[PDB]
Amino acid sequence: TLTTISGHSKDNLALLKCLQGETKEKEFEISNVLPNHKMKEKLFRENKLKIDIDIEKDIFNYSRKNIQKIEFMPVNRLISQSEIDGIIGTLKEVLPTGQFTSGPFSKKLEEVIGDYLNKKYVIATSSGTDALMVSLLSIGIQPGDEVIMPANSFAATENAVLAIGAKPVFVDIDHKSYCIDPLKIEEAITQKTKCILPVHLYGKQCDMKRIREIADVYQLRIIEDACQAIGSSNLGEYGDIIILSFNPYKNFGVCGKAGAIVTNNENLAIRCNQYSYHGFEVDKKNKKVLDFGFNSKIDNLQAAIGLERIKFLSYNNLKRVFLAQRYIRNLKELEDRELIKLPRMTEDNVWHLFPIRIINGRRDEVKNKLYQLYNIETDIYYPVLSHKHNTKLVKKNYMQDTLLNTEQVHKEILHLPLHPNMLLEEQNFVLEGLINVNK
Amino acid sequence: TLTTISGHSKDNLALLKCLQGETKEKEFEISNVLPNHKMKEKLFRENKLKIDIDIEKDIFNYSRKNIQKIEFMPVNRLISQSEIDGIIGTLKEVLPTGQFTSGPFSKKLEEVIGDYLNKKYVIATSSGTDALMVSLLSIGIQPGDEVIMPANSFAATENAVLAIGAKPVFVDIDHKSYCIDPLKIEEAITQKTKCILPVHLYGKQCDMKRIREIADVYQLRIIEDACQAIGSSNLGEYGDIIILSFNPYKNFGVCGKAGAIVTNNENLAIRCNQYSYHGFEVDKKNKKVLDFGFNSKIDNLQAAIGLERIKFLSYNNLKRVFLAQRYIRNLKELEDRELIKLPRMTEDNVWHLFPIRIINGRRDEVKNKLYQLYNIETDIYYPVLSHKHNTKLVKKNYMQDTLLNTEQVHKEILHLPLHPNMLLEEQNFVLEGLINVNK
Amino acid sequence: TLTTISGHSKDNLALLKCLQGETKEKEFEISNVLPNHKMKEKLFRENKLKIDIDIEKDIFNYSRKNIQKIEFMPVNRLISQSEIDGIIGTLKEVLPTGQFTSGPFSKKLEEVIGDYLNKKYVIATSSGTDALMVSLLSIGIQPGDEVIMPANSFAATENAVLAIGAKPVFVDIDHKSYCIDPLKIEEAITQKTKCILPVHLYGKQCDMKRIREIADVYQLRIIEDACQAIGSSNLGEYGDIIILSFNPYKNFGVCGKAGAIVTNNENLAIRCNQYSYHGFEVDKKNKKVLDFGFNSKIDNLQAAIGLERIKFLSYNNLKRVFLAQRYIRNLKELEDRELIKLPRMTEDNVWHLFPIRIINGRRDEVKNKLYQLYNIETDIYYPVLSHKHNTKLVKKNYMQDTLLNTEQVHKEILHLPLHPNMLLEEQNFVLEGLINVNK
Amino acid sequence: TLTTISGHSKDNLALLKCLQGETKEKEFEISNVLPNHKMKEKLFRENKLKIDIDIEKDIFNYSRKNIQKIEFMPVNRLISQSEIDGIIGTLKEVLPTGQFTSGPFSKKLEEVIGDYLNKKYVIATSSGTDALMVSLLSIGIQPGDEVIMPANSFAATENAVLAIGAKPVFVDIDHKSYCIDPLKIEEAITQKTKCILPVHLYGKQCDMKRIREIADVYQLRIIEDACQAIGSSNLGEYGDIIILSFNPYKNFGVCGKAGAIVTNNENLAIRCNQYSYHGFEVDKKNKKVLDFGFNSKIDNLQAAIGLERIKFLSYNNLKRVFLAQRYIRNLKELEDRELIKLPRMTEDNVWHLFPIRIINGRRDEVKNKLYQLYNIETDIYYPVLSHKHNTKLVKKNYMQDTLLNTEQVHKEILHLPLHPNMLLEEQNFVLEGLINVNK
Ligand code: NA
Ligand code: NA
Repeated sequence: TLTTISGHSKDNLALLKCLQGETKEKEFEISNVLPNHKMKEKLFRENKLKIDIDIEKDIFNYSRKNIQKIEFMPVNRLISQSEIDGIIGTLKEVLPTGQFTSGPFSKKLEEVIGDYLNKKYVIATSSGTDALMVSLLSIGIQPGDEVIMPANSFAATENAVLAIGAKPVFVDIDHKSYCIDPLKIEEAITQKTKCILPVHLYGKQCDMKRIREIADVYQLRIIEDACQAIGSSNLGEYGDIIILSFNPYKNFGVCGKAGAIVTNNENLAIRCNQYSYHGFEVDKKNKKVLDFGFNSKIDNLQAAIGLERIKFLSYNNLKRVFLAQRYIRNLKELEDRELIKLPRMTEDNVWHLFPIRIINGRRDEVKNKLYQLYNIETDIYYPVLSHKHNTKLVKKNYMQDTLLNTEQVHKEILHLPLHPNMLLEEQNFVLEGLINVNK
Repeated sequence: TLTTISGHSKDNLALLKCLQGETKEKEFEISNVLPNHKMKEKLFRENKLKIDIDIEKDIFNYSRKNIQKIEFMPVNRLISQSEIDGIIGTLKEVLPTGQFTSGPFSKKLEEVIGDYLNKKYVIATSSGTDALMVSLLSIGIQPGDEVIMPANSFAATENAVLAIGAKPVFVDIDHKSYCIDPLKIEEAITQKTKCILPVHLYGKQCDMKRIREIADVYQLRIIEDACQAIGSSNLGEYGDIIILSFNPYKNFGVCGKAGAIVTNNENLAIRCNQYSYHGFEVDKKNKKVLDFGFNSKIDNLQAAIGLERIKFLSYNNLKRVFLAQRYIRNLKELEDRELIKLPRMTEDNVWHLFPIRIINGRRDEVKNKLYQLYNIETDIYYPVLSHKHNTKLVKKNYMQDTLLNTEQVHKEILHLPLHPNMLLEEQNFVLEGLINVNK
Repeated sequence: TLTTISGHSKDNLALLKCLQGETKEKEFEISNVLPNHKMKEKLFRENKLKIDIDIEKDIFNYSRKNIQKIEFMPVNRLISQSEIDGIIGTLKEVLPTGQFTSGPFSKKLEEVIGDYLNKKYVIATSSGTDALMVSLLSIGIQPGDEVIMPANSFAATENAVLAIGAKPVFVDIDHKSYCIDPLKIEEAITQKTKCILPVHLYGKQCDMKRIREIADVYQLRIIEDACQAIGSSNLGEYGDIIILSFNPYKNFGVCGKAGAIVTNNENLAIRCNQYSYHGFEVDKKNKKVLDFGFNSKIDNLQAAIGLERIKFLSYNNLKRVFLAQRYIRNLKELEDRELIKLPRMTEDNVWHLFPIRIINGRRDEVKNKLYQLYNIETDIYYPVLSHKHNTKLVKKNYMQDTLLNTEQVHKEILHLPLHPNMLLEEQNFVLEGLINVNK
Repeated sequence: TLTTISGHSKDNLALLKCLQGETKEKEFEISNVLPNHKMKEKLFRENKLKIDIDIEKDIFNYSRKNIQKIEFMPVNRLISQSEIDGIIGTLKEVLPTGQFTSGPFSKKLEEVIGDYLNKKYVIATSSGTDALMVSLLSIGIQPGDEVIMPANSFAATENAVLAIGAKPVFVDIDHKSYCIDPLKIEEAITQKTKCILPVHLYGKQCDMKRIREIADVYQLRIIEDACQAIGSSNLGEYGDIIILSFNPYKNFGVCGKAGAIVTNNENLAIRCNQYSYHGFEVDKKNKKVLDFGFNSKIDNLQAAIGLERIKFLSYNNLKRVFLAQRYIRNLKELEDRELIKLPRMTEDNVWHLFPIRIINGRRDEVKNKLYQLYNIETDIYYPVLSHKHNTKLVKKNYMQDTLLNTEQVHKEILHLPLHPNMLLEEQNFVLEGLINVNK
């Protein structure tokens, strides 16, 4: 059997299983798409998998290095010297053009992302938050319309809804994946509902087939917040619009803010292009066709940087899967002792963040002791749920919201350090602290 | 008998008069602020003006070059190799830090801008449009509130008002400067008016003392759109908040989108800082104190680029005043012949754009003939007035607006190419075409 | 008229004349060949010459830098940071291939050189000395055969002849160009003559049309030592084989030793290929068809370095012409006073070295005072003529040789610093010292 | 008891026996010379052998890989990522010096090689072939002088002799080591013999004590071709000059061509230094003292590369000895059955190539079936004996040469893949094929 590695999550899992010998005798080709550039250089030779790959020594550079502390996300570790060298090279080409607003690198990155997501239209934006705002306007959202969404996403998700005067309507999450529960969506639909905004939180996809079945009964649009899920196989199959972020701390990021709007719907894509640049007709600066818009296209310079950094995406995603598997397998004893709950390995997760649940009310004690006793930073993405801020909006509108699963899980969740440039010695340091703090 | 060059417009005009021998009674030193870096390196030795400065040869590299065509604003010419070299140098320091959202270059640029503007609080933003939307929300603008503004600015000014649900209320311009007529503001004030939004159009400052006098009577805020007016002496004396743009084609730009909010009002500055990053408390990510916010702070990488490019601001602004003076003196016969009206030299103008008026209905013919017969691109900033776009909004709310001076000037205005790295031979080519087309 | 810049000496002179206004309105495009890469980036935009080029400021970075001493050839100055960044980039590609003997970059550099010289066959070698030795064997030179050559070249030229047991026969140079005098060649031909070996010394071509007329009458081969003359227009038109060197201090260099054999003659090219690699049949390692051979192909790694460095060749050669013209024009007074003789500007010279003659016996005093009094290094390429070394060979075989012009010129020649990364401030320091030492 | 590992072959065998538990009573330390760098880092801590060393897992990364095919010497497998990283690091320091001919890394590598060989003088050259040619000229070889050598070496050995006009005189090999038979040398000496040129073929040393006894009686020089034997204990004890190659596919290589001349004889070292650079006096460029010379010193850039790569030499030599022992032990059945002859383990062999003899005429059958049926490449180093090439020289001078044991062994020899970064799974695949083809 010969498989072409596409650079998405499903084929990364198949490749990992082959590298670890959990596989039938299988052979691999690599697709020559830009998100596979680093993987092809590092792991392939003459379009075949290198025979002498050792994951720990060659991909993770394991050398028994001594580790004394762990930070959750040291941002200097998220960019490699290889990426820097390439970024300097492409900046030497972009800077003399003087093209610093739109330009040819913006168009090229839109084509690359369209090819990678298998979608016809891409509008590269100045942020994922801006992409969401523009996408909501493009489907016709007016002030007062309702948008069904979960209450456990980053603030940007609700903020894009609120900034255009729409109303978040919060629905509880499921019991297995941190994602909006499809079985609770229909009961929140009102005559003001215009959109369902699922979030593919932590890099895991929501159950989109069920959500689309509901949307189609009520003639609702679906805008997917995929800002943490780049690379996830079949992303967007059922969505009207998919939102990406290329923030520098995402699985793929530029060196500043950026994002994208992805869709097969030409009418929505046109309206997104118009709203993302002042309401002007496409390529007609200063001539409005829509009533207003924003200044929200990507910078050409960041698109050039993105075309260099995206070369590392499938390889960095593979490294993330390996780290996730290694946490799951080495922490299983704590789950058998009913002290924690672990995520499961699935083919869609791109492992932007690695959640566990500490049950029996011990999450705060374990988090605090990991730091104070073991010098391990962990974090809680995110520390306050949407309906629990001390804002006038919440106090006037969301005081009767009860989201029982969301609120219970929020007492238990903890995120462990997971970023592709981590050393396995560093993950071992986290693993030993987690074991010791739970003896 | 000594002037210290501050880097602003008044001292640039005084220096140019010295460099041309119009005065010889004065001696110059230059202050060590970052916007003066290039001017000090190029024109001074040991804080004394070089004795052998030839403006044409030393500042404009005049060489009797043979010109064939003129583009209005070729963006490759707006950045110099010295700028590029410095940008590459600073990015080699920034990139290994991985600090691509907030960072220390953001804070340094805020400090440099605050000193240059003599204002206490600076919030560097992701664009001038975002700065304006945030500043309007900071003074409490709610949906339906009215904002008095001219109808001849770039669309961003009205769009920021519309994006947050407020209502532009257009007032006519004066007879002398393209700026809002203070004598027409009071009669547009209603119970719904919350803000006057004057625009310092083309680089020229509005009559802010009179506008403040009206605002105080009616307890209105003033937010100043200064996106074209960086470097203008005494900018912001009377406004609550001043908005800057560092778009790459402004008199000072970065290499992508950026801007700033400038104020002396700590309460406004705090709200602006909160709205510019998701409504979170300052230095407390994930904890909202405002109902929503944007993702609208400057990128640290662009702030780094800004601290390199701003070194050229006073010097490039001096080159602009020299070019503007040259147009005025060499087109005077066309105005003496009542064919055109020229701008006057004033100490506040930074000459972002150079407007003339072609009277007796000839503007279109002159523009077209300059391009077709002389290969000279001129342009009209901006081609459609705010109350004249063919949008649903205009058809619903603005059909009965009549702005007599704005509409008459709009039939006459034409902008001539003016950018600091233009050659004097290029300006001579424009001059010859304008004279020849008016014979 | 439109001219395509080919990257060779004639077009560089035409481009320089245009840049300096010594020609018509002339327009240029640039051939997209590798040796033009840097010129195209630095001087062209949209395949047309940039309008805003100032030679002194943009090409030479003139800034009135203070200079305190001059070295003749500081080797750290012969390689730019831009070249280094590119070399690191291509090394990251070549190193993991493991291909360090012949390989694809060797082949590609042969193709680039073949295109640039307009010759059918190129064998890239481990040095120019090795290229000459192989080429002499390929034409059938046996021990005791004679090779007619000048006596004023680098020792490599004669050494290649001697290393294969052949006999240099020295002929005097002309009175104008430091090159072998065609009118003295015929009288040196004997029954043992097998080759005429003219040297294009200092970057200037010999009179090859006349040398070919003689060679054809006597059915002799011509091998041209062009190791200093890369880029010279029409190089090799009349020669059977042309030898190149890519030593790091040539006008185009790699980062180590390398050279090339260039020819249109397939028989000679095949034998060169075989002699350059152990006498093996082409592509048949370990299978000899010639009696012996050498290990004299280029390293694949150096060929990859060459493909990066050659991008700078036409631009560096243009800088050399400008420096040469500037010496000629600024030292004219000293020739008028009959103190020195200067080279003339010609379309073939690529100005590897810049010779003057100091007459009336003053050369040693001028050289010694330029260093000890003015801190200027000059050099004499080369200090000993071939028939004047203190070796057994000279004592046995060359004691009766009298080369009147070679010997007289050798008492007068002096080479002035000339290399393309020189500052004009540095050349001005040389010019002032030469003027002052000759008052 | 305690052994300090010197980095040579004897100590590697001793260490290997300890790692396998064929010795128990021995403690090891390791010397701090550069060729031990990687072994010390990988196998020692605080200058004591690591306690937990598993040869298969820790040194060969054994992981039950499924093998599909074997190439004899895939050049991409001969350099490691660690080497590449170190090479890029050192070239970032060398490149800005612009020192690409002579320079300080050449001198440092000469020092390192002198210490490793226990010899006083080292001239690092551009290749092993050039080292041999220069060494032959340094001992006074004249055209027509005779050099006794075997007929089964790489063609470079004979070619160096032929290139300077000298005459190879072939002598048969022994019956046990593939080396020149000392008992056949004396009968080949004539009045014209000046040198014995033994070859340490495949990494095995010749019987040098006996050859020196003969050379002294007959007043001959010995130049040892040790181009395949770096690291062999006691190499060159009896030779006048020892020749090394650092070709990239040798046990130690650079990334291009290089080699060395090694001697204790100062007069010979001086003459080698002069001949290697144009015949010039040492450190007096352009002044010849010998009649001619070559352009044959090492490149400073390749010396820098060699100082990085030589760090791996003792460790890579240790892996080779383990592979060779594994072939000997696992193929012994085929030798017991009188199908093949195997090499024997000896303390001097560095196992550059791994020879077996397939007897009863079956060598070609075994080689062809291993490739066609099992996808295993084997090779024959070398396919044509010196006196059998179809050249004019062989037909003129060597048609009556009969070398009975060389010719018989040539019909039986086959080399098995053996390189230090091969997988043990790959060796097992070769083992299984060779056993299966000999059923
Ligand atoms: Na210029
Ligand atoms: Na002849």
